[PDB]
Amino acid sequence: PTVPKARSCPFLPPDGIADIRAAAPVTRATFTSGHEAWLVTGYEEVRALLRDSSFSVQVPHKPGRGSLLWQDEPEHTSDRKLLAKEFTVRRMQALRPNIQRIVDEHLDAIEARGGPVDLVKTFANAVPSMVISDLFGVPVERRAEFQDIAEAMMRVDQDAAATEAAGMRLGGLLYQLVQERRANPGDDLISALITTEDPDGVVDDMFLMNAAGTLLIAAHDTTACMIGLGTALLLDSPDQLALLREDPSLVGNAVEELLRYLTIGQFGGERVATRDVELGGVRIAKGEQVVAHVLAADFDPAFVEEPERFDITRRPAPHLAFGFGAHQCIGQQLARIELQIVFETLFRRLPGLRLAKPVEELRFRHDIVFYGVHELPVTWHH
Ligand code: HEM
Ligand SMILES: c1ccc(-c2cnc[nH]2)cc1
Repeated sequence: PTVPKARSCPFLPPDGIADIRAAAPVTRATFTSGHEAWLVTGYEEVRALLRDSSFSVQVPHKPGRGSLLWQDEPEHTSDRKLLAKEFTVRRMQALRPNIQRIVDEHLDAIEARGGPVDLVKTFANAVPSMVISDLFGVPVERRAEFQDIAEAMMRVDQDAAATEAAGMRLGGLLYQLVQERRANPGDDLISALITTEDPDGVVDDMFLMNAAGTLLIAAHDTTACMIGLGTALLLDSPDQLALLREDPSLVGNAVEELLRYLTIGQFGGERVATRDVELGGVRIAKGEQVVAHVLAADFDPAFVEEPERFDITRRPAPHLAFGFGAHQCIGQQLARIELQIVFETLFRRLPGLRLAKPVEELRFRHDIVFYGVHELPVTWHH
């Protein structure tokens, strides 16, 4: 029975998913090219699945060390403990000033051209990426290079040839970068990894490259998607945009509801048992595959009321946009501070911000290859 993918509203979960979940939060279904796993759609259930260490992870449709996202234990746990040791709350909080300066520079450029602009190119894709460039200690004069190579590999309208080329060049640049930090260390996170406590000498150029490239895809893709879709969604919900413009102290809460309303987690691991297990009272044989649908769980009417209303005033609750358990996003705190600053500054600084074109004209894609809006033409009052 094939999982509903089709959207009659581009901001909302696929129409079928609600009926499936109400029937069977845990249930058999047929996938992409599938093949044919357990679909988990309930909030309690997706939470009990991600939480249970007797499932292991697999790339969704190969690692390796320091990339975390698809590593099994024991090395996911030790690799994560290594990275987490320099990639910390303080290093993340410490980045606020950078994040405001980068967001101001990009709004500065946009005010210079005047509108309309495409917010996706000129801002949503460029900020996350430049914040990673700072985190990696990329100097001012190497920044254009770093944007271009990162943007290039992220670009999705090209033959397999050119895509693979642009990735290989990213790999190559990050290798070059790890070596420059070996030669001339500073404060960035790559320097601090090179000196981390490492008894089994696990942190080698390859571990740094895997970990740096994971951080950077997380920013350049997921965070970028989340700024373009959420802007789009807010510029298409006047009641909410009004609350936000009267009372910007609601930004942090609007950021939390944007994450619950839009997060799909296409990238987050198929689980597999390990051994037998009951989830939601349903018997999962070891090693059948399990797909956690976090969008569905975040729209489970047992988790929040009227889950399809987009309401920036909801009480805080723990949504699952950042996963849960062993693999829960180790960057959620940088994502929450970037999003907070991005949205507070964009709406203050571009009064009247609105779509340039009516909303049925935007083009979306909703898969693993790509998730969000291809361009976001906006204008505002000059
Ligand atoms: C921005 C919106 C983001 C969302 C919605 C998000 C979501 C997630 C999710 C749902 C997971 C777990 C996937 C799974 O369990 O199967 C995850 C993992 C991870 N995220 Fe993010 N993330 C975001 C931003 C970031 C940022 C900014 C970073 C770092 C710069 C980041 C770094 C990572 C890494 C390294 C993992 C794997 C961690 C592990 O497996 O232990 N994420 N992210
Ligand atoms: C590949 C690597 C990382 C990610 C990601 C992590 N957190 C958000 N996105 C997505 C794809």
